[PDB]
Amino acid sequence: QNLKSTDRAVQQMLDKAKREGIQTVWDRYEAMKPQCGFGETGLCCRHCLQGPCRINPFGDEPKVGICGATAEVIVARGLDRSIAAGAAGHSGHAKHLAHTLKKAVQGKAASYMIKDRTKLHSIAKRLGIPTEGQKDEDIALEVAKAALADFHEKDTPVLWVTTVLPPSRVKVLSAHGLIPAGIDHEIAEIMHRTSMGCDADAQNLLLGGLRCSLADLAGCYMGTDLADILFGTPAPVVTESNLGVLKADAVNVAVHGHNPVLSDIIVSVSKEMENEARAAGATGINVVGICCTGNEVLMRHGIPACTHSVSQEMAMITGALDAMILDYQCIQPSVATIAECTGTTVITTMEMSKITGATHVNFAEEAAVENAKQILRLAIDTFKRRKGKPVEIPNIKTKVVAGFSTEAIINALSKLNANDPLKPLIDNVVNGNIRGVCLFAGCNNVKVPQDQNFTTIARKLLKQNVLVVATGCGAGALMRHGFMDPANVDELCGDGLKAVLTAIGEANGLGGPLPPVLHMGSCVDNSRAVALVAALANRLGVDLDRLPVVASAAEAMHEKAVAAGTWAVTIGLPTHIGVLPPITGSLPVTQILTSSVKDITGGYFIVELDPETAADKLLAAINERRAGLGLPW
Amino acid sequence: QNLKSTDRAVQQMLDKAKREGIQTVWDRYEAMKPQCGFGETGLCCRHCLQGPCRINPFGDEPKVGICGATAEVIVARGLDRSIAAGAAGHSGHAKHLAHTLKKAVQGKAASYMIKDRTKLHSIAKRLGIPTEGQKDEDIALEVAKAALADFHEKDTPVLWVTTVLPPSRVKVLSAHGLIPAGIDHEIAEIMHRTSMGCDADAQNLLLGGLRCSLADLAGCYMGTDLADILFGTPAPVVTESNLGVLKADAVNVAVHGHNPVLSDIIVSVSKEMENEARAAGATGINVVGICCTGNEVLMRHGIPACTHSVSQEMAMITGALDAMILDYQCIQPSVATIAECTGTTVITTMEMSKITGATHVNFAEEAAVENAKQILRLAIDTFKRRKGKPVEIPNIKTKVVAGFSTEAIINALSKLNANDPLKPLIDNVVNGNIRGVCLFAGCNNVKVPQDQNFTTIARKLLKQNVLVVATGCGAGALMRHGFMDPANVDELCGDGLKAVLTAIGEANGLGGPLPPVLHMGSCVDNSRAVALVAALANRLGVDLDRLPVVASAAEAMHEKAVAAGTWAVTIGLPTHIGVLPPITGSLPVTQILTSSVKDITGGYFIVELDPETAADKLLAAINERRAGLGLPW
Ligand code: SF4
Ligand code: SF4
Ligand code: FES
Ligand code: FES
Ligand SMILES: [Fe+2]
Ligand SMILES: [Fe+2]
Repeated sequence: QNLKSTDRAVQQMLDKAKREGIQTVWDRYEAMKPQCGFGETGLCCRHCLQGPCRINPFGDEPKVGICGATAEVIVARGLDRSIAAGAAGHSGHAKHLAHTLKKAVQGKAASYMIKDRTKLHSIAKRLGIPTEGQKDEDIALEVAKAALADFHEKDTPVLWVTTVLPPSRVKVLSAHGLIPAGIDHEIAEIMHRTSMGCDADAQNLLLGGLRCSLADLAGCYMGTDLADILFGTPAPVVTESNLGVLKADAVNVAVHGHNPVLSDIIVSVSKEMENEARAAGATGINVVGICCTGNEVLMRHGIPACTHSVSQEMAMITGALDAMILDYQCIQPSVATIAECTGTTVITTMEMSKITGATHVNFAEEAAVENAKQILRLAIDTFKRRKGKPVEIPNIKTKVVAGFSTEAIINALSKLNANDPLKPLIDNVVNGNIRGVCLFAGCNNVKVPQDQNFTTIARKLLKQNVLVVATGCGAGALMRHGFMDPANVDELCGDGLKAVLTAIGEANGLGGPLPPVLHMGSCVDNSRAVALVAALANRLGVDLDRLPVVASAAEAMHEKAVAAGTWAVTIGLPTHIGVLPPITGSLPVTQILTSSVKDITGGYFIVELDPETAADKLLAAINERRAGLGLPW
Repeated sequence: QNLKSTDRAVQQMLDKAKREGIQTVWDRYEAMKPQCGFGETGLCCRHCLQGPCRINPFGDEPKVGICGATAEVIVARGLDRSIAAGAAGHSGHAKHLAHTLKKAVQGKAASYMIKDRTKLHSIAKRLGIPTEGQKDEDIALEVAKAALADFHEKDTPVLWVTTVLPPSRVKVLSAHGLIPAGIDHEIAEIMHRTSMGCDADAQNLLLGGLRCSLADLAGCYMGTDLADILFGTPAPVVTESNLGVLKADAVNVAVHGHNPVLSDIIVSVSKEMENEARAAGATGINVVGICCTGNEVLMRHGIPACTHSVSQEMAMITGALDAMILDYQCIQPSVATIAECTGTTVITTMEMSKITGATHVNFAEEAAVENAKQILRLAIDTFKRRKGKPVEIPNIKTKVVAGFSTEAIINALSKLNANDPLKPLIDNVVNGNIRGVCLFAGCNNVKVPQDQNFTTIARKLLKQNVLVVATGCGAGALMRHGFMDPANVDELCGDGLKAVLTAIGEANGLGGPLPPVLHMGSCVDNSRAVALVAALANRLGVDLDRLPVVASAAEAMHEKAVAAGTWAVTIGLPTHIGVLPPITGSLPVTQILTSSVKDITGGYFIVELDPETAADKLLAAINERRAGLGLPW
């Protein structure tokens, strides 16, 4: 089972699933092999009913699509559509939150409110919305209206791009025509230009993709901003992760999907319903997290993380998961059929994301508490049905310190330099105690033994004194292997990095260091890493493409991960991807994405499936940035 | 060559292309056979980097996608993305026109103006924009602002849906949640819900597709509305079609693509540059049309149509095409490589639609005349280079009467009943002189011998007294085979239909009948057919799903054609498609689209590749509607 997942709790459940004849994502992968090479390489097009068209990577015909579309056009159009789909997932997420904030301050959704006034006012100031002499509710209405306005064309560009990057970076992007005009505007323009008989020049197509990736960045940053207003900016928390956070004697409820509008209410209502659960014979309601909505409630409330991404079905295989409460994105639809065998009640809540065979409970912001109680009562009913049944919860968990929003990191650093909090970090970059910064982001992928690339690469970078931050299921991978437990600093970290983590931790009243990896939150919270790096750039007076900062989507899967990798390149970062995107069928497209884009944005993709090699390439990229700043390395 | 195209001019150029070793779309199709059956059936998914996933239509594994996505989910998600892509092509087209009208009335683009005041005021009234006491420029600014506002969420739904269909139809659609909230909003929501781990219920997915198809309808109707304001509502015109409209001694300039913002200016400037062309040794500039932008200038100015859709490369093979002026959509990118062999200058004009190897001339509305002159001078240069070269223009053309906007049809009918113009048409439906109405729409497709389905089906329907209207390349197919020449009424039409066409034609001062088929314009002008049918519904006090009206996308190709077929079903029409869409790998999806959707919208798809059978099925659908109105048939 170690060839499927490096997580020992997942291995234990894979053995149980095999014993019980329950098909898993890994079994479905094996049944798909060998996968289509035209699709793997990007050399397939279905954009009109004359298709499907394919192109042989090498040899004889077919060499070109029926309409004359070349390999480079086909590959670029496919990639662009993936970027647009990822941007669309962040459009829905951020829009959901914008509408919730508007309803909250218009008196239409009393379960929601402004929890972080300071964040509200700082966002308003960043957008140019006046705050002096204004009620918070009116400031928030203006912020919500601004968020919604960034979805369409108007007299300004997308402000959740132009107000969040350094002016020098905005100027570079504007000179190449890459600033988005509107989030949904760019998504639609991609779908248009990639349709049959439209854009058919690889460079032109890929420039469009870069622009649409910035629409994805805007949606991410908007999502984080609005969630912090509504639910609070994260500060340091301690919790646990992995399947052992489930409790045989509790009603175990997983929140799974993405948006805190749902999960945050589940958390608060679950606390109100403790006695109702105890009347059913449980100890209480044990809310646990899967995927990004799990990360959201982990960061804000210390809700323990059950599992992530590719291994999500394993939480059900324990037999102890009473409900899985879903909103949208990254939910394997297999969960609805596995529920029949495992006893779990799978509940969908959003009109645009239903799964055949699941129970649907509409969740309206206006009736959030009422709807949450309905959902949780189904969970209590399900717990009652498993009275007396044996369960198999692996006794496996790790300690997780998290909650490192950018505000939290700045505050922690401020204990070393109150009026110039970024300077202690920069001081240690300059003196070599911190070699550089690496963001781990994105998914697991069934093609890669689960977590193997994240942990192999992180280990090498930490030994070389790289400050490692993580989001999404990259944070999930690292937390489940102990990388968020400060007890592992001595084993994992180079001496310079250990000295920095220790100095910061002791100045914040811990008697111990910060953890080896800083968890910066969910996938939308990749925007927090952008905020940190942009702040560093501004303090140094340079653009992001001069900073010793890199990113790694080491086990990427979702279209959202493709979009995020692309905006990482667009804002100026060397960006590793550890699975093959469908570009290898075009050398010209591959050369643009891995090389000549450096001349446009200063960033570039590093496609490398071997994680030891990827770590070396990421270190080389960091050290080249160090050299360009005249620093030793 | 008759197995490739039924057009004899195309056959002649296919022989020339073969002689000269020039590869065509048909050669590229042959080189693609056998095409992938997973793609043909819809049983392929590339929506994440764990793919590609496929499902065997029958037999053993694979049976399910890696994430658990079933065949019905995979098929529905693919179809939804196609609908969204078609909607996006109409979003770009309509948006282009909205921005042009706004610039025109803000004094920023003096080459554009309000040409149709009556249309402007009627649209304003339909939208609820006040006109009394307002300057035309302010009314137009309001209309342009309303058009742009329908792209995003606001306090009203998409008004280019809700104000153009009968209230009873709006009520049916609203009850099922199918009214779009915003054009680009729906496109993005499709891309979100179809991304990995989101919507995974076939009915839910397909309802989303129906809603997005209405966003496409809105874009079409907006495009027609705005183009009529700016360039004039069509009235009856006479011209010619097919390759013989090219002239060896003229500078032959094809306008190709979609938007009249470009082609309409080409037409007017070309007239201004006659002497400059005569100084180059030509007789003048001969502007000819390809595809929809050709239809636009045919309908408004009688510009002759050269060719359409699948046969577009053949215009170049004559050797006499000096320039091909492109904007976007349905342009085979092969044209840029064929240009090298044929001498043609291929010119792109839009930033989002470039073709490697073509010359790009930006075309800004603000500098339209200047840019048109630059483009046309390249065409004159190219004509000079072919002095003395032999050309082979097939001496083949047809006569085409066209320009039947809905306003033109109503005006023509008004000569028989001034205050109740639709009544003479309804009278003849009731008495059986007109059996029903069929709209032919959409593309040619290399899989179908060019025009064979359109002409075979049209012949059978006309003999059975069906009033036939046509748009796009369906109009192109019918015009190139004589169906728009009133001289063919006696041969083609049943006695009842002939009597009606004759009565209307003679009352409009022609001494002869209307043509056998009424050309209602470009693909966006499918919206004109909607306007006519909605007006008939309103005059009869019934919904469109009770009218004896059907549609046929007999040789469909583009994602736009899939979107149009879907909104035809959604508004209540039996809708034939003559090529296989990628749905046959899911029986549940096929059953929804061809049967159970009848219970939601009253429309349904008729998938039928044999055109004689398709004609019988369309007649059965018409006659069933007749029976439901208590009429003989
Ligand atoms: S767009 Fe071109 S390449 Fe793609 S399916 Fe259609 S004919 Fe083939
Ligand atoms: S979304 Fe599901 S079915 Fe599609 S490629 Fe990814 S794993 Fe396969
Ligand atoms: S041929 Fe396999 S992905 Fe299309
Ligand atoms: S397997 Fe051929 S279209 Fe994907
Ligand atoms: Fe996520
Ligand atoms: Fe068209």
